[PDB]
Amino acid sequence: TTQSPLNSFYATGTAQAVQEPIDVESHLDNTIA
Amino acid sequence: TKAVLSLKKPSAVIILDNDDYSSTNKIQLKVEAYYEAKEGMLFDSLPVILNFQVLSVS
Amino acid sequence: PAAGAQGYKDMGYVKIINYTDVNVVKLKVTLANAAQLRPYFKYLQLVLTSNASSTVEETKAVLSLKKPSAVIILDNDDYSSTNKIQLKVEAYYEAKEGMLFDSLPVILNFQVLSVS
Amino acid sequence: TTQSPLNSFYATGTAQAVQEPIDVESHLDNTIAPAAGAQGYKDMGYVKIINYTDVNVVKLKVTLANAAQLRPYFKYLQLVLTSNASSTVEETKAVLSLKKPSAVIILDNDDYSSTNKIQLKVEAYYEAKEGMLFDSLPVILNFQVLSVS
Ligand SMILES: *[C@@H]1O[C@H](CO)[C@@H](O)[C@H](O)[C@H]1NC(C)=O
Ligand SMILES: *[C@@H]1O[C@H](CO)[C@@H](O)[C@H](O)[C@H]1NC(C)=O
Ligand SMILES: [Ca+2]
Ligand SMILES: [Ca+2]
Ligand SMILES: [Ca+2]
Ligand SMILES: [Ca+2]
Ligand SMILES: [Ca+2]
Ligand SMILES: [Ca+2]
Repeated sequence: TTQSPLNSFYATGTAQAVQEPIDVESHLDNTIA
Repeated sequence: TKAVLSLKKPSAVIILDNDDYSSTNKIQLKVEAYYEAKEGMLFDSLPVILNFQVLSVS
Repeated sequence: PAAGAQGYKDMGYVKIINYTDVNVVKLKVTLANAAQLRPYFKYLQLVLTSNASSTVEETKAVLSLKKPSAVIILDNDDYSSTNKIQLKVEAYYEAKEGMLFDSLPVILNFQVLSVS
Repeated sequence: TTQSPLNSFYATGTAQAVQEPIDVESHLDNTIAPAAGAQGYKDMGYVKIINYTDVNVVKLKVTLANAAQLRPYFKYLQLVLTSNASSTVEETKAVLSLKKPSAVIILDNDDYSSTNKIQLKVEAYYEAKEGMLFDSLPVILNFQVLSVS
């Protein structure tokens, strides 16, 4: 004679974010002379 | 489509009937997600958990 | 993990043995030393899944430092090989910033509420 | 006739953390050696950063420790730091000076090439004081970790 609560069910996922939106690189190779 | 869950209204109630029980023994439900991430927040290994509870069976 | 890192780890499994004229067991699982572990962690979550039946894998409870106790049900489907339950533990954690330590135990307790 | 409480069951695990998130090694082996009062252009070297278990993103603060000592010897002095460890992504992260000695930089998944180290060279621009002669003067940089994940 056991009474159960009937709520022992689960499901699991994951998420992440490990980088910045943009990357910037420079090529200014001229001199104001 | 049976229910839509969100961070403001996390709970919903659905009904499964004779039409859903194909192969007479199982239900298949996929999950669809829409999201927008916070600005400038970096993280990893964060779990998302869903719970099920039976209210009535017949 | 390293100090202040966010991680993902598994621990092991626990065996349960059931005896004569027993069919259904109701159990309560809690974290015995949650108070001691508070200064060392921002958060720590444990996931318990029943696997002993190769056809039915089920997660039964999730434990945390804020809600350390849970109640689970084991029934005819779980008792594969008719004599034992296998439950592995899944851990998610984030360590405190700049805290160093070693040889710290984690303790779990079991109590029977009803058997039939 | 014995009554049992039915709670004599236990299971035990362990945990530990015995190292700091990062390790830093220096290879600054060049000398700023101009004439007195000259305006110049020089490079210095590079610095290595090592990242350890379960570390993905590091937030750092870099400052000039002995800026006050260097003031009487220079009219201005600027340091340029660039991340290069990824052969595809070269990025300048911060510029340090005697008036604004501190800066905050971010290192992410793209920077961690070879999965284990960061390479940062130092670029210097300077103008020496007029008629000042000296030798054996050190330049010191300091690192502090603000957050790791
Ligand atoms: C343990 O429970 C199972 C499943 O209900 C049952 O078949 C088995 O007989 C029980 N074991 C013993 C030793 O009675
Ligand atoms: C260092 O960080 C990189 C990039 O996020 C990661 O791939 C690597 O596993 C980390 N190193 C260690 C030893 O955990
Ligand atoms: Ca942290
Ligand atoms: Ca991590
Ligand atoms: Ca070290
Ligand atoms: Ca001059
Ligand atoms: Ca010149
Ligand atoms: Ca980047």
